[PDB]
Amino acid sequence: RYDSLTEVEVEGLSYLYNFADGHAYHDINEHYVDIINNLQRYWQEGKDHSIPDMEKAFKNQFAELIDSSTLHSTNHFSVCPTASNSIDIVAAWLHKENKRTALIEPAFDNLYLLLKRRGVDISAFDELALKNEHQLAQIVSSGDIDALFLVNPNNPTGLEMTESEFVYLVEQCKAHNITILLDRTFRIYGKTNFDDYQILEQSGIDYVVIEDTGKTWPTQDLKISLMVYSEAISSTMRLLYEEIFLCSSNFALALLKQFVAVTAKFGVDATIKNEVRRRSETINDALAGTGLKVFDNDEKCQLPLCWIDISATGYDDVSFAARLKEHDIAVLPGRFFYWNSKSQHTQFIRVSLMKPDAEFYEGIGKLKEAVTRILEKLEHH
Amino acid sequence: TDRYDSLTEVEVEGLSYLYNFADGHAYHDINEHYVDIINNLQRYWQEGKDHSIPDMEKAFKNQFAELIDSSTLHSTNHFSVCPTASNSIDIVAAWLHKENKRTALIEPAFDNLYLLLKRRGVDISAFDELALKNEHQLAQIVSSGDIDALFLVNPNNPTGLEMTESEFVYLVEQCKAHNITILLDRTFRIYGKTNFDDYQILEQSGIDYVVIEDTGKTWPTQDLKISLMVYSEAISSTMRLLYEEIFLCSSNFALALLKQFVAVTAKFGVDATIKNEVRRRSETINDALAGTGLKVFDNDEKCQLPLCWIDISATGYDDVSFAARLKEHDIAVLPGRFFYWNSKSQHTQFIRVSLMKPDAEFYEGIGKLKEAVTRILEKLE
Ligand SMILES: CC1=C(O)/C(=C\N=C(/CCCNC(=N)N)C(=O)O)C(COP(=O)(O)O)=CN1
Ligand SMILES: CC1=C(O)/C(=C\N=C(/CCCNC(=N)N)C(=O)O)C(COP(=O)(O)O)=CN1
Repeated sequence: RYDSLTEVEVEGLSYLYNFADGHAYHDINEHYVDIINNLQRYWQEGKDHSIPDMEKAFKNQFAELIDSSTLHSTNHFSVCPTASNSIDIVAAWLHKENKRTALIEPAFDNLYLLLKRRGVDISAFDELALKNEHQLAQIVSSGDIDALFLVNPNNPTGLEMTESEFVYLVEQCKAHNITILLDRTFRIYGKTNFDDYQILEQSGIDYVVIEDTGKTWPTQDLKISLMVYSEAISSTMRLLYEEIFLCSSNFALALLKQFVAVTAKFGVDATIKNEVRRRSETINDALAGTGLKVFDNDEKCQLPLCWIDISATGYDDVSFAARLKEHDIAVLPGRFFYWNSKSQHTQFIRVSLMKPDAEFYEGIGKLKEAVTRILEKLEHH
Repeated sequence: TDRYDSLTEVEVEGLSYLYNFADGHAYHDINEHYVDIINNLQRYWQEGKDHSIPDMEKAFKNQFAELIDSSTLHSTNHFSVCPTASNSIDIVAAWLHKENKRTALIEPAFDNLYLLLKRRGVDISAFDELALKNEHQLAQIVSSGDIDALFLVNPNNPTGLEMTESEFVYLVEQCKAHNITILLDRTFRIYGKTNFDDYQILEQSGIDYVVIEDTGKTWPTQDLKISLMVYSEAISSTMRLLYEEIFLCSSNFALALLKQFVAVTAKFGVDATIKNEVRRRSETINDALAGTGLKVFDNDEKCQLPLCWIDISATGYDDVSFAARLKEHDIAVLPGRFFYWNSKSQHTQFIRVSLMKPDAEFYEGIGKLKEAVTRILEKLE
């Protein structure tokens, strides 16, 4: 039995065709090439500027990309080397302030593990409550919770809140003095475009927002996670941050600031979303007619991953992933995302898209052949 | 608030001052031995792409084992790789709490070691750094039955206290005899004067241990760092579980870049690449403070850390007040009381001045520091 999704992902790192973890590792495209050709420029940029100036410069470049004037305005933020570090500091804050916390389900499981490790009193809430107004109202009205930890858009389902859904969420939390923790790790893949920072700040609620470069720009896990919070909790949030970190890397900030700038210059679609679409189509076309059904609906966004229903095969997720491993292919069994109800959700695997290009395409062809060979060996049984 | 609550808070404030001698992160200029690395950053970007994460983890660990000439470290696969040394300490603290280990922490110590253990809920007691050099005092500590784990820093920051081989062997013998777990922070290892194989001694003894390494105080890579966390076989499963709650991995680019810095240091020697410049800077600040009434902390048993620990008793000023006066002259130093994390009020007579700052800022700032010190003292008379 696996302890966690990360245990599976670590094992996957040793496989020929690794589709387990969702960290961005695709090849540098035509537009980002110039950045690698000029690494020395960003090394020099880091040397020539103060740590506070580089922090603000990256934050503001990101605010320009997502067109949030509210984020551009605020100085209440810190810079972590990883998004999991931002999540963990938030969990330390929730425990310190004694906030009973409802955590979205499904979720990448280390969100639950970090909250649990920090001593947070955790309960589950269905991601679909973000799209059902009175299901959400009952959750926040119960007097059972003081905070709501969500992921938007959500991993692995691509569930994404509309502007009106997000406004309703903030209004309900405001009326019940509920703190919102908002994990925006997959923001750039979303289909929506509204200023969620503006809605949060104008409401007056306490909140933390977590951003991440690591699922989006392929920088070999040299990452930046912005952790942004309301004025009223900034002193304590910053104190907890400083127990761990003095700062992140000025080199990493200068480098990632340019990745963000290039994405702004050529747009999201040409630099990120079109590639995700093409790789999505590759898997869909490969699995057509096999009985494996890619999860899809009208409302979801396209994450850098595919959520696949394998129920037609008669295997559960852990079983099927074990067979694929004998063919040098590593996938993520899906049950762990349903961290409060794993055994009711054993029919899915997750396959990540943003892998090294040659490995990815060769690997999907091997995956199609392995599925074929696995199912035909099952006809002989 | 009006006062300082942590060394990191003072260091953050110091980031905005013209002459910042506060934090101890390596920020000196790239010397002639390292310039070829920066001139060819693309080579290490490419190397990170060309190797799997586990194989680059091992390649860095092995290159470091070569530099420190430890066949034991070279042999072991029980280790994880963190982006910062603070992350490694935090995971160790989480392990101490999970395993219900009453922990004696060295005093003095850089204060976030104390803060992290306290934040994780560890049951903390202080022990005098001088116990490491007095056999009877250490034996009383481990045989009391009041502790289960001993957290030490060797060589110690800010005093430069360093264990001899026979002193280290005695420590391990005594902890073994009382089943005390050793947590060994070797952040400043490369500055020590000794050369023995501590990994061999720990492995041979059979005790439970974690060793923490760091590049950040030694090689100037703009806080793009690597921290090896190496541990005994018997605790490897649980240590790796806690690591994997927070990290999948660190950066392969970071590992490739830092591996070269290590390799070059091993090729040309730690004196030519590191220690010689440290000597020049220590002599520089020693000559500047001579005859001021400020007493540089010194003895014939310490090693030379990249920092200067200074008794300001003769000023009549306490450390925070004196640091406040220097700030008025655009000079940031570290008040020493927070290093005595269990007894701050009894140790207010020291400041710490870091040495490995950008070259022109350092030598110019020592001149400004001498002038500010002279002017502040003349006004008292
Ligand atoms: C919604 C969300 C995630 O899905 C997520 C991570 N997802 C992963 C790999 C996690 C690897 N394991 C770990 N970080 N302990 C995935 O494969 O989708 C993180 C943290 O990102 P970092 O791993 O710290 O860079 C934050 N929010
Ligand atoms: C013995 C030791 C230290 O002295 C130390 C840090 N010393 C510092 C700056 C710490 C800045 N603040 C922080 N990490 N929250 C000094 O100025 O000496 C660390 C952690 O290293 P990192 O800061 O995480 O890179 C581990 N072991």
